[PDB]
Amino acid sequence: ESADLRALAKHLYDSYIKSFPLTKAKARAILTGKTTDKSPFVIYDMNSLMMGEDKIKFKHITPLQEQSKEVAIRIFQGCQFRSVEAVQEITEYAKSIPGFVNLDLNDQVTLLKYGVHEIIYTMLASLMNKDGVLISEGQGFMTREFLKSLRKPFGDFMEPKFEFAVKFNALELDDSDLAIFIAVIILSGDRPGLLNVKPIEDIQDNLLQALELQLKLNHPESSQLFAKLLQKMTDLRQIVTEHVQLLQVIKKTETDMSLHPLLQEIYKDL
Amino acid sequence: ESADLRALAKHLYDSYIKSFPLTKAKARAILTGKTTDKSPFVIYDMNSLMMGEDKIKFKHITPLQEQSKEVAIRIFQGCQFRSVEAVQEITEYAKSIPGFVNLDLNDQVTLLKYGVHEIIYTMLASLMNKDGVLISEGQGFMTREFLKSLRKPFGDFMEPKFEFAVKFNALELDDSDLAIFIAVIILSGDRPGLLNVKPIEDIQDNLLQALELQLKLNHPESSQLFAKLLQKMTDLRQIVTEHVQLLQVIKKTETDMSLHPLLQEIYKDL
Ligand SMILES: O=C(O)[C@H](Cc1ccccc1)Oc1ccc(Cl)cc1
Repeated sequence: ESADLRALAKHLYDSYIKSFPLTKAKARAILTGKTTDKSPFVIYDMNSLMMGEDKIKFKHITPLQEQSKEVAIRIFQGCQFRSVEAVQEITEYAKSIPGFVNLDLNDQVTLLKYGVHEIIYTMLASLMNKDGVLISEGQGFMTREFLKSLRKPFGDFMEPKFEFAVKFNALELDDSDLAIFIAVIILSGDRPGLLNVKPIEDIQDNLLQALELQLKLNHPESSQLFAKLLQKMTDLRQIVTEHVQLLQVIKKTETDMSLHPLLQEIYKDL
Repeated sequence: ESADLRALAKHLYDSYIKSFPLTKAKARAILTGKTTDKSPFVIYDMNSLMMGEDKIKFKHITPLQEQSKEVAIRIFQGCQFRSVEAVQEITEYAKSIPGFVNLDLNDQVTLLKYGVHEIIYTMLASLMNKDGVLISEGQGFMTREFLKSLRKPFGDFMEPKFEFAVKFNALELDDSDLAIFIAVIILSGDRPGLLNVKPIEDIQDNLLQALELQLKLNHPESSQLFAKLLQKMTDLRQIVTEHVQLLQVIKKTETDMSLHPLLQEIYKDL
């Protein structure tokens, strides 16, 4: 029954709304310089960074940064806080995925471990446009050009994501689509270490079935979007890859940089 | 019209058969399958290979192991020769895909330059089984165990493909299926350097449609198969990547020699 698949489609979209405070809808409303019910403060240079804390919730330093964790450090030390924020949110979303919690407790931890970052960059796309990304729950907007100018080892930490996002937003997907897509990325099954893969692939077929019907109904005139979407899962993989090696490089250049525990566990080698 | 998709499917199948000597139906019969009437020459040990590179229709170097060239090197160089062969077969194949020859010459070359590898490891999976891969038009069978006992740099060269193949073969696809899959791969619109992505994506959109129908009809019980195959293109990618990784390492082994100029010339980087 296709009626059963729409139900699951609605269920996941519902938890999607409940677990992510900043949807793609809100993001675009904020990004398109029209709905000015509340516009973002822009960050495109150090001077703006200063003023940044002024009208934005920033527990970081406001004045000089050179002799006190420079802009680069400040920004990514904050970038960590959000990354964990995202994990916890996704972890919560994951629990609402039918069958997920019923899987082996180990397998839950393995699916989260490998999927939590592919989803982050997917959604991160919702907060981006060719020129920059939304920060502090849509309250701010940091320029891509600013981010690319950061210190030699931090400057190329985001660029590869902007590129991912520009072509991925082209698909023009929305939250109800993402909800199912994000639920397909978790219930994969080819993740390294999974014990019982069959019970997992049984859920993904279900989710995949849901995502398909969803895409057809929701984008009738968009030929093979389903396949075009699924192929994007590869683009994600690569990105996670370049990220970790970039992370492995920081760990050596900044002996004082502290990677948060939760993120340390998730990440491994090879 | 289901008439055009079936027409392309067939057309592609026919061109696949006429382009590839060893089909999967064939390889499969020679492999774990029975169909005994000309058993292949197994290669499981240094004596097995030695006593084979002389009794087999191989064209490169004769078996000699006594302070005169290594076993692993001669085996690696074997893949090159054969791959280069494959590359010519695939190019002749791509040329029969509706639209391909009409693309911008530079675009054609580009699509091939990056698709050949993914295609190679895909089709290799046909010749592979859990315990080894067919060698020499199917005249032989080099074991997987012997490949892993190879030199330090080479003992981890085919294991990642063995792992890929085993998971890939589970899909239980057949030549008629791979004819279309392969076409989808070459018609990749994200290949770096392309000049006019529109036409290339147009043909792939069409191919992807054909694959989808071909699958539903060819495997009515295999659920959501179309989706699972498209997800294997991610593994291919990582295989293809990781492959170039163990290549540079090799590049830091055998190099400077005035006799390779013309031989090494025939083998670029693909
Ligand atoms: O490595 C990670 O898991 C996060 C992921 C992330 C990146 C950008 C926005 C949100 C999360 O990126 C980081 C990159 C560098 C640091 Cl010093 C900390 C985190």
